[PDB]
Amino acid sequence: SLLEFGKMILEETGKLAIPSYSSYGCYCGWGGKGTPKDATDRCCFVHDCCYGNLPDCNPKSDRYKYKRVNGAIVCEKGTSCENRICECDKAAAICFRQNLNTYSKKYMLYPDFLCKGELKC
Ligand SMILES: O=C(O)Cc1c[nH]c2ccccc12
Repeated sequence: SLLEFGKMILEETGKLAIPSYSSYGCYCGWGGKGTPKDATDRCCFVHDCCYGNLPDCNPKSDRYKYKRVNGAIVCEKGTSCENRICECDKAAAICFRQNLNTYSKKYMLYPDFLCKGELKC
């Protein structure tokens, strides 16, 4: 679920999902179009594609379980949708962590009209 993803993001990065990743660039927090602005935005692009891979799942609301084995996120077994959603979220959270070094506040609340053109998953 969105709230669990948000908790995972905070755990990984020390930033609050809202507002740090809820309106960032072209793909974080609402997705759509455009060339992703930076590596963090590319995490969101891929995450959006990942959810797009699951047309008959409900990633915003369906809850999954995960644990930590040392630092590492381990998605625990639920329904197939839950497992797949968890893997999407885990990847995005890791990606955000890997790209924290280039995160830029100037991309928070990024205006939609600067995001143009379809980029295929
Ligand atoms: O529902 C959405 O697509 C947007 C959304 C609402 N609150 C959020 C918190 C963190 C990340 C995305 C969202």
